[PDB]
Amino acid sequence: HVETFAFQAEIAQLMSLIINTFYSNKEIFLRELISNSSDALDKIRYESLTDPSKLDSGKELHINLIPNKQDRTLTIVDTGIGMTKADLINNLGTIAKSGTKAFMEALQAGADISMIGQFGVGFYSAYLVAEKVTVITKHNDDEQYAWESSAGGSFTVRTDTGEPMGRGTKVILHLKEDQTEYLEERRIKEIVKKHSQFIGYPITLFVE
Ligand SMILES: COC(=O)c1c(C)n[nH]c1-c1ccno1
Ligand SMILES: CSc1nc(C)nc(N)n1
Ligand SMILES: [Mg+2]
Repeated sequence: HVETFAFQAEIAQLMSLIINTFYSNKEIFLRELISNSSDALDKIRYESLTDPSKLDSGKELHINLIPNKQDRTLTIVDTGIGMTKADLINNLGTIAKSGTKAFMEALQAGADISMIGQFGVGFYSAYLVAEKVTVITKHNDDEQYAWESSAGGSFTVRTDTGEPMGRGTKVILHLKEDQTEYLEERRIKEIVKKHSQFIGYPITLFVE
């Protein structure tokens, strides 16, 4: 039972700017996602200080980077707070709608694309490198869901029949054919050390 939702107008505009603009410096996509996982780990750590039962779905707080040349994907996996179904459909768009307008208004005035994080929309930097993004995510309060979009103004949501994951977010990045460099162990190490040396959680880079 796959449901299809149109992106709010503003967001669909952002996602295009990212997909079509000439920007050579695409590696920022990673520290954004990694940063995003970190914020998500942060939220659960804190919540669990008052509710130790919130960690009954996973005590380990970590980020994994999992490259896959075969199915041409880079995945960032976190055991963060994860996203309820309302997050995916309603909430995160409402935050991101203001987030975008600010980001966009700052783009003439001469800020660049790498400052996307300060505007609350780093997630979308994933489109600098991916042709389609899939998001597996599990919140304590809701069931497990698959979100997915290849942009073009729309995105789907479905309850997921995959491996259960206790709690977290997987972000599967289905890379564009000219972006397979973000699949290489040495290349990933370089961006992690360069942009994310001071993340507060173990980032394991998997090898093949
Ligand atoms: C996991 O991907 C996301 O976080 C997401 C979705 C599914 N919609 N909007 C957003 C978002 C994140 C940050 N700003 O927006
Ligand atoms: C609320 S959970 C979340 N959110 C984001 C933007 N990212 C991640 N990894 N998790
Ligand atoms: Mg591990």
